Amino acid sequence: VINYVEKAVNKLTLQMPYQLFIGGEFVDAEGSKTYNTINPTDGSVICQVSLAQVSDVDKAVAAAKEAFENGLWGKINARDRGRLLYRLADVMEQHQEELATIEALDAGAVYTLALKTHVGMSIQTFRYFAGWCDKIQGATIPINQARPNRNLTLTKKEPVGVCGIVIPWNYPLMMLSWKTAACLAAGNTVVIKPAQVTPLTALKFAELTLKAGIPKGVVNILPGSGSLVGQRLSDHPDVRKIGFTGSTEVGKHIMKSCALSNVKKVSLELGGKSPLIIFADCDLNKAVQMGMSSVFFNKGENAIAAGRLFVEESIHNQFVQKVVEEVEKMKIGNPLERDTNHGPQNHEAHLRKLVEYCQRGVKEGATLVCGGNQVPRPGFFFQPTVFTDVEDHMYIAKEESFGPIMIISRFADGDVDAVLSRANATEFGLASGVFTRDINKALYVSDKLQAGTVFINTYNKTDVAAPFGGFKQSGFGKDLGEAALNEYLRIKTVTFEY
Amino acid sequence: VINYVEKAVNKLTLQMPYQLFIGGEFVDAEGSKTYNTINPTDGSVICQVSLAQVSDVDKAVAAAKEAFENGLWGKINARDRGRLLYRLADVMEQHQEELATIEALDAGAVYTLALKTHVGMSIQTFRYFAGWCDKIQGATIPINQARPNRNLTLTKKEPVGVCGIVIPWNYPLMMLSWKTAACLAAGNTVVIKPAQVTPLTALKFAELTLKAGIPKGVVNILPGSGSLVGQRLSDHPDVRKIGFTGSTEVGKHIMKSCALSNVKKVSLELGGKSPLIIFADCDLNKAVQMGMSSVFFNKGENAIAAGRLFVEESIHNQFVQKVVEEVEKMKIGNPLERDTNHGPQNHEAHLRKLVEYCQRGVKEGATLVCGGNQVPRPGFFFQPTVFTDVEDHMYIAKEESFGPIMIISRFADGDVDAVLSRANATEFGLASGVFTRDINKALYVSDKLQAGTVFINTYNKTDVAAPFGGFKQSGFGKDLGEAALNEYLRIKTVTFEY
Amino acid sequence: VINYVEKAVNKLTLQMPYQLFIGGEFVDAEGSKTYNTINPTDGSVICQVSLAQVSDVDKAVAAAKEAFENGLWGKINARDRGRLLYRLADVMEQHQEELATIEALDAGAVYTLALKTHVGMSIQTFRYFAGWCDKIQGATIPINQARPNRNLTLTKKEPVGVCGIVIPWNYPLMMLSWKTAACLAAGNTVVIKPAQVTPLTALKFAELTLKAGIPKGVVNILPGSGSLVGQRLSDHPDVRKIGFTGSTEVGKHIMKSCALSNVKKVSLELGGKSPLIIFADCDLNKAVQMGMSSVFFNKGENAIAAGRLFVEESIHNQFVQKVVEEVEKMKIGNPLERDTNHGPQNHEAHLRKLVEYCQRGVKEGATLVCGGNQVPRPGFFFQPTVFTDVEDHMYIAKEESFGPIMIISRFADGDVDAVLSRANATEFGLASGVFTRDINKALYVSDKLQAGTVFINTYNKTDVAAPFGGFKQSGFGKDLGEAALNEYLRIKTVTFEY
Amino acid sequence: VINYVEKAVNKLTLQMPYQLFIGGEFVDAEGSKTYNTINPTDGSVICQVSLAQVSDVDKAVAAAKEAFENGLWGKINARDRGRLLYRLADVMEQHQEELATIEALDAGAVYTLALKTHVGMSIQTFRYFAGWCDKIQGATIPINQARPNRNLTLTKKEPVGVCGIVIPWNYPLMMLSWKTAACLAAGNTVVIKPAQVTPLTALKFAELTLKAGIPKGVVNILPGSGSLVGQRLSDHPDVRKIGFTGSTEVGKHIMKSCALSNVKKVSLELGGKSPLIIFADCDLNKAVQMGMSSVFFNKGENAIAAGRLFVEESIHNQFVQKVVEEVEKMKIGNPLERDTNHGPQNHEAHLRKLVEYCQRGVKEGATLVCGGNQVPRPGFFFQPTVFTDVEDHMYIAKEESFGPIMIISRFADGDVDAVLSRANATEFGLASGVFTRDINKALYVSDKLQAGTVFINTYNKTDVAAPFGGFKQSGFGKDLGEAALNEYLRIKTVTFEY
Ligand SMILES: NC(=O)c1ccc[n+]([C@@H]2O[C@H](COP(=O)([O-])OP(=O)(O)OC[C@H]3O[C@@H](n4cnc5c(N)ncnc54)[C@H](OP(=O)(O)O)[C@@H]3O)[C@@H](O)[C@H]2O)c1
Repeated sequence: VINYVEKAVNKLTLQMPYQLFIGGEFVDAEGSKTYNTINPTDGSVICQVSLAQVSDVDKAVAAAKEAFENGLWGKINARDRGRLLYRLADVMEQHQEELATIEALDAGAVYTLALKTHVGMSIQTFRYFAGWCDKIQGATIPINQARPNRNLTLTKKEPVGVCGIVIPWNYPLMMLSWKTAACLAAGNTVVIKPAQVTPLTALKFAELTLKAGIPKGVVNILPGSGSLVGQRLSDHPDVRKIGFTGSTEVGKHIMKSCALSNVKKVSLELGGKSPLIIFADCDLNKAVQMGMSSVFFNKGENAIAAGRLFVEESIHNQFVQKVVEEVEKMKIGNPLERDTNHGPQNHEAHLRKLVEYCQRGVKEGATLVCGGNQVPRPGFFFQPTVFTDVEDHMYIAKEESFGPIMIISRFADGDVDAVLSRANATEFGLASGVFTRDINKALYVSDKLQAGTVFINTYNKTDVAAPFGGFKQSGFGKDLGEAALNEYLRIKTVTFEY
Repeated sequence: VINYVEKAVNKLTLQMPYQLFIGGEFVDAEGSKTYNTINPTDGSVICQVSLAQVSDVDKAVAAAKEAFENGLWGKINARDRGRLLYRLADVMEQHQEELATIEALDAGAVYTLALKTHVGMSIQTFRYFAGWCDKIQGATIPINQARPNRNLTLTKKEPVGVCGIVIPWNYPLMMLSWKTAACLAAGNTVVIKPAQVTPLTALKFAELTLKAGIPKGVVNILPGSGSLVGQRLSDHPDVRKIGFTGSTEVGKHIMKSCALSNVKKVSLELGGKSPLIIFADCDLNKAVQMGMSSVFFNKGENAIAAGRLFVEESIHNQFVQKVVEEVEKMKIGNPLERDTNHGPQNHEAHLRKLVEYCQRGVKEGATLVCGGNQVPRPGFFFQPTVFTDVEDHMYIAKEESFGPIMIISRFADGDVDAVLSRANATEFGLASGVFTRDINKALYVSDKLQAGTVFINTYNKTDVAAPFGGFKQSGFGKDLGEAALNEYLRIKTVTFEY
Repeated sequence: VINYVEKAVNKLTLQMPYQLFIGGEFVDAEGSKTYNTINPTDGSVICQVSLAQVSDVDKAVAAAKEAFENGLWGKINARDRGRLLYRLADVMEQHQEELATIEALDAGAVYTLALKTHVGMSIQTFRYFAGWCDKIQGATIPINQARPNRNLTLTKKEPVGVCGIVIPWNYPLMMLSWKTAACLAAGNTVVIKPAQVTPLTALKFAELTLKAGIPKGVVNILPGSGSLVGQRLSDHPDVRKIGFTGSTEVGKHIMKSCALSNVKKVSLELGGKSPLIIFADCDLNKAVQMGMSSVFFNKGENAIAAGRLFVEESIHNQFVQKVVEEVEKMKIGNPLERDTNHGPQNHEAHLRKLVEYCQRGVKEGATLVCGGNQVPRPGFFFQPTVFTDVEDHMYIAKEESFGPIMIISRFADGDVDAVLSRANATEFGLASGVFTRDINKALYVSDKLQAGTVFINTYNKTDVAAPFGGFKQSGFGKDLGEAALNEYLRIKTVTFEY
Repeated sequence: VINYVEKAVNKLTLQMPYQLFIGGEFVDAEGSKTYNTINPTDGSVICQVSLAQVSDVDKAVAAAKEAFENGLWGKINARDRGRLLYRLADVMEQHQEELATIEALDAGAVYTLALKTHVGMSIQTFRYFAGWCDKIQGATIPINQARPNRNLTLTKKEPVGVCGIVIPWNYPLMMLSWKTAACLAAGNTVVIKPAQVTPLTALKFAELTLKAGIPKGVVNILPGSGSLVGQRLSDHPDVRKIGFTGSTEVGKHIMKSCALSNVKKVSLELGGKSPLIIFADCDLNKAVQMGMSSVFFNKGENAIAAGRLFVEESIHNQFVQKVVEEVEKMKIGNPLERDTNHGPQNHEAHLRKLVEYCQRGVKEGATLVCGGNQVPRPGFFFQPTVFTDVEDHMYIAKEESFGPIMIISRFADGDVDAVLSRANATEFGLASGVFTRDINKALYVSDKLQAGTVFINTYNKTDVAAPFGGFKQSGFGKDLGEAALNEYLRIKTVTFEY
């Protein structure tokens, strides 16, 4: 029997585990230490959650090690590993409303969006990678023959072993799911560190692995701090790969920590300052809808959010007027209410950061067209914000806000290479977008953009089959698609002479 | 007009460039600094070689950056890039006797072996990767459709950009070629740091890039120290990928440096303590021939060399007797002499390490059956060495010798899992081998060995098409094969709505 | 409501549709023509089944064409097509005992075997191919650029369209499932002709597609004759691909019919005379167990059954002794008796062929060691049979029996190429096998065997992920594995200039 | 020494073999039978060429069989096979002017075009496929494990063996090269039947295989008739695959013949009636140039030639005007004259068909704007032709001309699905094209077009890396690209238990 925090909300009863998940059981942290998780809608404490200590990390890694080396997970057919992950996705679907509601409470996710994206895409992710298990294939290779003898050379794709996954707070279940589904499908075992501020869906997911019959120790979850828990995962001699999503500065530190311990493999999904280039020959009303979406989706807490919009001179003013018209129609409120389409920011410190970010924008000479402030109501709501007259040297032209802040610059009519240059003048390179009806411009622009994803006449169109990853200081390695598996597999070459 | 060090040897007139190669020209280092490269056959100075400074690294990177962004290399068809690399291989083949002679002088590589392997495989490498250029392909992906609209998702494989390659001294031209061929085939430009002690074939290769018509700046080569030149490559803000082959300790430092600068991509080919398991049911005389080769090939200066031989109890004594018989037949001598089987070690400091290594093996109680000493003659020759009665706790059971030292332990008749455990009890995992006529043993052992390559009834059978790389602290990423290309490519996802 | 033949049997009340399945409806054939399906355990009529006429084929093709061109199946996401095929597999699993009982009744499949193989593998097949739907990918190709312009070349994998599937009677549901799963996973629609003698699991399967929510017209099933129904499918101007499994002679006719109509695509899975080579260095008792299985599995009604065993001279006589001992232990009987090892042959005409086949083997000089005749009892049971002293020129050395008839020839101790020659001297090429503990023999023999599958130290080890298909007159194209999809997809090259 | 027909022409001395090429030597046919090859520029006899008989086919097939089974080609490394094919391409390049001149004489190919395309692309083809030799790889597959035991499943890609290649006369050397390069790269040997009317570049190519060191019997070439030589190839019991390019009706007969003999594999590249849809929003002047090329390239003797142009109402008249202006500037003349851009048709019988085709076009009511007639001069020249007012029911809207006849229909402004229906209302499906600046329209049209290739804002843009093949009655299988290899390879599955 598991201890839950119980809550009647959104026409259901939430049953939320709040403890560490180690070796298939929910347990207190060392010293029974706890911390509070905070509801961003009203600022209240949802509940106390166990605070993992170093010895808890070591227990989790040891359970993952044992599950990998001696447990059933390392012994079953790849097909049967697939079946378990497809069952896990089924169980998640059976609990979809509950997961989405927990995500609304914990992260401020608008419930209707959480159901479709945070949760819906997580379910798709497990089903997708479950199908990869018995389709992961090595090669046979026509090497030169040591005559008069013969040679056969094959490769075997094997699991990397014990993995550590460290994730951010913006889509807690979804980021967990993207990386965990690939990690498990490849036959690995894992210790997961959710962001300290958003532990709840991770711990509920942990319970769901029990319902799905995932063997004990295959999945371990440690709410706790990056500087303590995340650090120990990166340092651990028995961890063989870290999958990381978060800030560029933390990613640098993780990669360093991987190097200094045992050269564990690492993948990094880092920040973004993604440019969206909107040409005069686009469909304007549709550009407004998708442009707003590119920024405001999930209250801007989205690594691929367009952090910079370049709008062609002749449509700029009309674009801005229409955006302001639409912004005014947005319903800001409780993420659980059906009319809400803009929820609170994830946590208080992040709201403060956004208020300061916009002050700096104003101070440096950008035009604040609307928003810029906290919404005067309980919780941590921030106004959808539009800046114009943004110049390339400005702080807000360079820094990732990670909030609902549209940052608009003009470019001259007929210019193409000039705007590309400005769009590429960043050490980030996660995503980018272009709106145009012109086939030649679209294809040329997608070639020239220095970003791991280019959207054409859409934005935020991620898919579980489409690889997602950055260039330059946005990191390396892919989440999603077949390519994600390569971060969680090793290749063994076997060469016979006969 | 290029300055050469001319030398009449091996019935040839060598013409050896000795300067830095930057932007298609041979130039002195800053302040005309130089150092001596030493011939290991007699300890003499071959010539002075330019000693690259930080400002020279910056010039080479600048030249690589310009060549990639604006030069011809970034504009030609993939097919035509391939043509140029196939031409480069042809030029290398036209110069193969000269290259192999230079390698004999610089590295002590036995000339007949240098023709076939050091140079022969280098030529194969460029030809192989030249064939990949117009066969590197992305994907089109059946993503969910944003109804009532449609979506197309494709990926493009793009070059990573400016790369740094840092290599060791054991097969100077060949290690350069493995990495450089894959790097260029993927459309990158490069700055190469050969091992300071072995710059000569790299500088002659540089001249061959001119003869093949490789555009200026595509290939830059900087003889010099890792702590200065290599370090600056790892730190440089314009370098986007480092490809590294060398020790585990330098590998850690390189990876950390990649992290702290701009999270440039890194791949690591590190040390090895590769086990070879020889069962009583093997072909014994064959096991002797290949067992000796597994250790003594290229005077043991071979990252995948078997660093432990485990020999089944019932054949152990006969195996050792037969090895000693064959060892006595090996002809030690000048690498340029046709009857030479065993050349000198690469440089003096390494010879010193090997002497100390074997002193320690004797101190700790292993049976020295033969060799262990510097051969009494000029240069840095080391006697082929056999140790028996090696126990798992011993230093020589754990430490990589990187020399011609066969390190033998017994295992009990029938003890498969037990010998496997001992073979895997290392933080290395580069290679491994098994000799047995029994199909079931061979397949089971190859599954269980924790190494990037498993040889079965053979050893040292590498091939330009078969990926080569380690697990655990032997690093990550592959050289050779299609898999090598993945280190030198990035994936851009392009998603349309229409 | 659907009309059923109801039968209380095996603790179940079977509900068996008996009509044609066209456009989601069970309907009588033209003129309400019917035929009898016969129970092989007692020779009784199970029920009457609709007998499809030409106009019925045309209706089925029209329904498939409409389903493909305008129906939901052609509009849903690949992922959602995947979900439907998974759900179909789930429905089949929910009905597995019923399906296995129907197969026991209709084909004489031993119930315990039918559960695990006939039905169990069918379920695995749909689950496997369901996972491929959203992982079918095209390419982006680095073509030469039409300078000063640019080119993008991609491929799209598309369905072929309306398919016809014609299958035999040996594993009715399983052969249906192999082909249909790959067909549907690739996005096609289909008309299936089950063998006339075995229509019942196909018709129950049809009903399961309704329960699973497969759109109307996606699957159509027409019990009836090859010469009428199968012929019209091969001739039809709107059918674009035929997938065929059956005899070599009908395969020739089918391929010819494809040519003469509209050059529709064709894949052919035809006869076998598969050689099993058993060396003296094998595990003998295991060779007896697997050698028996290689012949007797599914009462020999198995296209890959070993049609000749070559047994090395020195073990031949002991091998035969052990086989005879084991053959005597086989329990022949009603497929529903849980201890039955050997069920009846599929239908009466096949039993008669087997009696004649054995009369001919004795006539031409082979030694009948055991079996060779009908078992005296109701139904169509044939004795597990062993022939020795079989020589290469003999009819039974050349002709496929498709029955439980072990056909043994000696080969000389220590010859390998000579036995390989004899094993390869056939125009069939579907499967083959080798038993040996010697790795060198096993690898060499597997290279040299001219057959689409080579088993090593096993037999009949098919897998839904492992491609299955013949060489020479055993046909071409694969069922199962990723390779199977290629028969059901077309490649569209799309080339832009911009 | 080889007998040549010598000819001084185009500032060269041509040396043309004229005999059968069998087992590495030029030999007379049975009975020394010969026939004349005709120069289409003036109708004169170029020379006499050996006329292969049935016994000659049997000799060629026996030579191919021996070369495959026992010769060097079956033994060498895939890498060394690649080297020979690369060397073959170099020899072709060394002879490119001579080959282009021979093709000018034999096929009427304009010399400048012959050099760039007929010959230039043939060289690219051999170099491209040479690169595939050591990159053709099978798989290792994670099948279910027969516990308590283990399984390993791998695939081996093997050659199909002896192949027959039968080709048309439109690009004699190029069609030879497309198929032969893929065939040889996959390790097969071959018997080639050039079109009887165009044997000369094939025979010269045969000589070049000798210069390149291709082992005897690997390439065999038999000038002769399809009804005799081609038929025997399709019938032969030792031929295992036919690669065919030609008419749909001969394709059907070839496939039938493959079926009736030994179910040899077959690929078919058949006719085309390829639609080109030109929207009003395209670049009109570029549409005229590329529209011109789509029809008139290689005097229309081009399987993928646009056989219908659909031009949007509002630009139709202006398009026709501009086309007529450009047609008038075409210089008709001797293919060896540098100012010629429209050469003669390939042979007299084809000229006759083109005359009859346009007579019928006029009879049935289409508007003949220009041409339609044999040019008054010696040889077989045909006036570039433009028809307008072409209606869907008309013979010339349905039947492939394979000549320089532009066939134009209107479609209403803003119609998309309507013109697609009309473009798709054909049993052909080889190529197609769309000109538009609208990205949404271009992508939608490319989805909907029922053809193996879709060109967007270009035409005739083939590439050796881009697969080329038809749908429906245009055949199946690809030439060019990775995909082409699959027609010349078989997959062997090898499954171990251990
Ligand atoms: N590229 C993508 O796929 C993607 C997706 C989502 C977010 N992001 C990026 O993430 C950033 C926003 O999240 P954030 O600012 O909260 O990121 P962050 O500070 O880098 O935190 C990410 C995770 O790393 C942990 N961490 C901190 N120090 C660590 C250490 N020394 N060792 C191991 N782990 C450590 C954090 O723990 P704590 O809980 O203690 O903070 C957290 O769980 C943005 O820049 C955004 O673009 C990127």
